[PDB]
Amino acid sequence: AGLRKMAQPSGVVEKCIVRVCYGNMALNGLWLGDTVICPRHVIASSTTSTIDYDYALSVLRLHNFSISSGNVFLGVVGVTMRGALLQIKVNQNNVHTPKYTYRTVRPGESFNILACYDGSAAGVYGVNMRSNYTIRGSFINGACGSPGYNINNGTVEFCYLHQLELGSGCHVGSDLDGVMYGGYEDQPTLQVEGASSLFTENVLAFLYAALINGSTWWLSSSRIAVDRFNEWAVHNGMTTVVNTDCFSILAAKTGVDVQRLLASIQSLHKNFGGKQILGYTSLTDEFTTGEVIRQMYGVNL
Amino acid sequence: AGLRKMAQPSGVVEKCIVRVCYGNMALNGLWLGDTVICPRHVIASSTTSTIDYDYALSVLRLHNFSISSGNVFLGVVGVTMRGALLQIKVNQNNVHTPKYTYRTVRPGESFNILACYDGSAAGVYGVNMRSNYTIRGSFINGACGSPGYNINNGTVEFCYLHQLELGSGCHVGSDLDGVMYGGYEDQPTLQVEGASSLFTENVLAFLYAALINGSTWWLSSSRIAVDRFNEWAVHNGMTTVVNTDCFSILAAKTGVDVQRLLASIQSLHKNFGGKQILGYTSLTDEFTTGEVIRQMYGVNL
Repeated sequence: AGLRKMAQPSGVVEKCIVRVCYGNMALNGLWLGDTVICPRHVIASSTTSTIDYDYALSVLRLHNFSISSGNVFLGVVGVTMRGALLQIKVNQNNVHTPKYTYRTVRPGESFNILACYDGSAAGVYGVNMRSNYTIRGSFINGACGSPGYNINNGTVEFCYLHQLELGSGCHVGSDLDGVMYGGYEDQPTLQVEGASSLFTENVLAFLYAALINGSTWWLSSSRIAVDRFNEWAVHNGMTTVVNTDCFSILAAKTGVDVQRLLASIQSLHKNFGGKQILGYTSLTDEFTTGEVIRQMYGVNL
Repeated sequence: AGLRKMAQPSGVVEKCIVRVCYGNMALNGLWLGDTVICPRHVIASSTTSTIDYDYALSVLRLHNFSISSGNVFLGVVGVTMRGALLQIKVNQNNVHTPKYTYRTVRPGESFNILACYDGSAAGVYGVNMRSNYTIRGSFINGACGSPGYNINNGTVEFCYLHQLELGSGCHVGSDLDGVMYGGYEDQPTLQVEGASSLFTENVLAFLYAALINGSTWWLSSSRIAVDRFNEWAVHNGMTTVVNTDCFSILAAKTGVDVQRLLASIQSLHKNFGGKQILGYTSLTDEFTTGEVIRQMYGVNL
C-alpha cells in the first residue's frame, strides 16, 4: 500500500561527489574515473552582472583549483569545457565509480536529485521534469553541481547537473553533455519560468494508484473520448495524450478505463467540495506510470 | 528556494541491510556490529494464523537461519528476543557499522524510511509520525524489517523497524528496542487503527515556508485568537497550539503572525479550491519547523 514520491538509494552516487573550489566560488562536482565534472560558473566572478566565460577560461590557472573527496585532495591535470560544464582531468581514478551512462531527461520524466553542499550529499529526493524544462527542486546557495540521475539496476543514468534558480524559485540544470535544459543561460541574471501544463499522462497514473488504494470519491460516473479531452486540455493548462496504452495493466486491474479518468480529471480541476486524494494537490503530475506500477507491484515498467 | 519532503542520504545505512531467512520465511534485517536485528515474525507461522511466539522460540534452531549480506551467508551463533524484535548474533563484525544510536520518535516528528526488499535498499523517502503512531508509507510485500532513521551529524539514529500494514494501508513498526509504536501487536491478527489529527504546528511551519517562497494567494485577511482556533481545531481533526515560540524567526522574516495563519488554515479547510501550495494539497502536516528551517537556511533546530 501507499504512494510516496521517493528516491532510489543514493549510496552509489554519494561516493562520486566532490567539492570544487576556484577563486571566490565553491560548488559540487561529479568524480567519475579520473575526470571531474562541475558547472563552469565555478570559474566566474561573483560580482559582475555578466560572465564572460571566454575571458575566464583564457586566463585560467590550474593551481587556483581546490578539489577534494572527503579529506583527500585531487591534483588538477587540466581542464576542458563543454556547454555549461567543465571537465577537469585529475591525477586519480575514483575506485567507487559505478557503471554509468548519460541521458537527457524528457518532460514528464522522473529522476532523483542528490542535493549536495561543500562536496557532500545532504538530502535526496525524487522530481519530475516539467513541460517548461524546469523542476520543482529544493536547493539553497552552494547547491550547484548537485547531480540528478536514475539507477537502472545496474547502471547509474546521469541526466542533470544543477545550474540555476529561476525567479519563481523553480530550477534548471544542464545534462552532462553541458546542454542547458530549456535553453536557459548559465548567467547570474534572474531568468524567468515559461508557461507549464500538468502532465496529463502522469495525472492518470496518479489516479490509478488512488483507486488501487481505495481513493474513489472523485471517480466520475461519466466518460470522455481521448481527443475530445485533448481539445479541452490544450486550453485548460494540461498536456495532450500520446501514450495510449501504458495504462493497459492499470485499466484492467481496476476495471476503470482511461476515458473515465479523463472525465474525473475535468471534474476535479473545477475544484470542490471534498478534500484529500491520498494527499496530494488532489491533482499531481509528479508520478509516472512506471513509478506507480512499481510502488504498487514492484516491477520493471 | 523550494520545499521538498526529502530524505537524508542513505549510503551509510544501505551497508547494514541483510536478508534474514528462517527456513522458509523472508524479510530484511539490520546488521550492526556482530548482531542482526529483524522483526520476530520472521520465525512465525507462514501465515495461518496467530503466533505463539514462545512456542516458535522454544522450538527454534539457529542453523534454520540463512542470513545473507548481499552475496555472503552469515552464520548464526545465537538469538535473543526483545519486544517484537530478534537480535541475532553472527560470526562477523559488520565492517561498515556506523556510529549509531536508538531513539523512539514522538508523534509529529519526521524521519527517513529506507524501503528494503530481499535484504537490500530499493527506495528512500521522508515521513512524519502521525498522531496515532502510524506513518503513511509506501511498502508492498517483502518490506518488513525496513529501517527508519535520522542522521544527526555522522551519528545514525535508528528509530523504526517496519512490522506491519493495517487494513487502512497504514504502516506500523517498532522502535529498535522492540517496542511496538502505538501499542499494536506483531500479530497476523485483524487490527484497528487509532484516530489521527493533523499537527497544526507542522501546518504552520509549511505555510511559513510557502510565504518565504512567495506563495501568498491563500493568506487570510483575518486573524483568529489562538484560543478561538483551539476550540475549532478539536472539532476539525487538528491539534491545538499551545506554544507560540518556535515561529518567531519565521514571523520575523515574513512579518506575518501565526494568528493570521490560523485564520488561513480554517479558510483552507473549507476548501480553496484552485491549485497548489509549493506543489502540495493546499495543506500538509508532514513538515516540521526544524525541517522547514533546514531546507530554507541550511541550518538546524
